[PDB]
Amino acid sequence: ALLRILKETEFKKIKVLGSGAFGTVYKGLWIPEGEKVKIPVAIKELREATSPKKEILDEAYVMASVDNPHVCRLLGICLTSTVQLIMQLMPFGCLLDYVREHKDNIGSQYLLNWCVQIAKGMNYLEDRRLVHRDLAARNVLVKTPQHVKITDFGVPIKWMALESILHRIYTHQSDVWSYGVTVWELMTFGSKPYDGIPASEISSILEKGERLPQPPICTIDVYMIMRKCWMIDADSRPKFRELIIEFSKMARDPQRYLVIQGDERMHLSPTDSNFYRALMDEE
Ligand SMILES: Nc1ncnc2c1ncn2[C@@H]1O[C@H](COP(=O)(O)OP(=O)(O)NP(=O)(O)O)[C@@H](O)[C@H]1O
Ligand SMILES: O=C(Nc1nccs1)[C@@H](c1ccccc1)N1C(=O)c2ccccc2C1=O
Ligand SMILES: [Mg+2]
Repeated sequence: ALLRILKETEFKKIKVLGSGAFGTVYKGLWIPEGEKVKIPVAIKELREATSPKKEILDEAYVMASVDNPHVCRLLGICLTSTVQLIMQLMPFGCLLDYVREHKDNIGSQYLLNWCVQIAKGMNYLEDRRLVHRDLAARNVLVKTPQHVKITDFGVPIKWMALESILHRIYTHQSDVWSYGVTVWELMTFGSKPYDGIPASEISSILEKGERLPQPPICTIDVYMIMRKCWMIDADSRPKFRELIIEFSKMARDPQRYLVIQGDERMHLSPTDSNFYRALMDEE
C-alpha cells in the first residue's frame, strides 16, 4: 500500500541517464494533477514489455517498503506496455562515477564511511530477508557526498560469488562477496574488476584461488577484510554486521588504514553539511 500507482500523463521523460541490464533510466518530471509544478524524478523503464504478468507489482510492493537511510526505496510504478519504476532523483549519480570523477580528491574518511554505509544498508536488507543479487558501486547512489544509498535490490559475473556462477545460488553470504568487490571498486577509484580476463574465465581463476589485488591506498587490514568477502566456503565470509564494526573502527582512524597522497588536504565541515542537508538530504 506504500506504492503509488501513476498514470502515464502525470510524468514525462526529460533526459536519458544511462541503461544497464534490466532497464533504461531517465530523468523525468512529475506534474501533480491540478498543479503547475514539475517535480523531478528518476524513472526506470524496463527493457521487456510487460504483459499482465502480478509478479512484478507484488515485488514492487516490497521494494517500495524499505525504510532505511542507506537503502533506496521504490516510490511508484506506472504499469505500461513497458513498465516504469519511479524513485527519488539523485543528481550526483552513483558512487562508481563519483569516485571515477574525483580520482585524486577523495580522502580516507569518505571512502571508509561509504564502506560503513553500504554495509549498514546491506545489513538492513539482510535483516529484511532480501538478497540484493546485484550489489556494485554503479548501484550505490550518492544522495550527498556524505550519504550513499543502495539501489536495485531484489549477469555481473565479475561481482558474483563463485557459487552464484557455478550454481545460480544467491544467498546473503554471496552479497557479502559483491560487497567485497564494491569496496575494491571504491578503493581502486573506479577500476574494473578482473580487467583482462574474459568473463567466461572468472569461474576458473577463482577456483585457482585468484582474487582481485590490493589497491595502492589499501593497507593489510583493509585488504584482508576484502579477501574474506571472497572466500570459497561461503560461510567462512564475514557477516554484514561484522563489516560495520570493522569499517566503523577503521573510519575512526582513517589515515592509519588508508594511505593516500595529500590525504592531509581533503576531508569531510558542520557548516557545509548543514547547508547540504537543507538543500538535498533532509533525512
Ligand atoms: N534514482 C536514481 N537517481 C539518479 N540516477 C539514477 C537513479 N537510478 C539510477 N541512476 C543512474 O542511472 C544509471 C543507469 O541505471 P541502471 O541501468 O539501473 O544502473 P546500472 O548499475 O548501470 N545497471 P545494473 O548493472 O543493472 O544495476 C545508473 O548507473 C545511475 O548512475
Ligand atoms: O526501479 C528500480 N531502480 C530505479 N532506478 C531508476 C528509477 S527506479 C529497482 C529498485 C529501486 C529502488 C529500490 C529497489 C529496487 N527496481 C524495483 O523496485 C523493481 C520491482 C519489480 C521489478 C523490477 C524492479 C527494479 O529494477
Ligand atoms: Mg542500477
